Amino acid sequence: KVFGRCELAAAMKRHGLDNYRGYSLGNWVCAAKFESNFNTQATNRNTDGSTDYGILQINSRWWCNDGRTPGSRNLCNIPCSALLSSDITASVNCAKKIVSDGNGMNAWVAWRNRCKGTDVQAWIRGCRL
Ligand code: NA
Repeated sequence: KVFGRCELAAAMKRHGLDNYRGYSLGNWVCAAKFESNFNTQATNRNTDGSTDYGILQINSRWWCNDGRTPGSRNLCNIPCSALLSSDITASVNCAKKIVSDGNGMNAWVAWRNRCKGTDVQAWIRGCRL
């Protein structure tokens, strides 16, 4: 599913992401925009053989199992296919673990390169929240 911006904001808010680990909602919406364009089914292959899955592009080397990433971990206890669902629950639950891993939202490269230090409140302006 391809979310609209304020639709995703609302979904994220309901699943407890606003101000999780001190990151406001706009940070997550911004991260999702530039990681996936709000497209739950997004996948991307990396040079190391891993793949990123879903609306926040969560990586199979550490968080999910794709059966094709040697020697990898599955820190979130989920098939990487669970990350492509129109229901964002497994993505949001796994995201919460990742942001806790010590580097905060810097794990999402597009957050660091395109959202961090910007007025990310823009991303939820207009939204009935
Ligand atoms: Na894995």
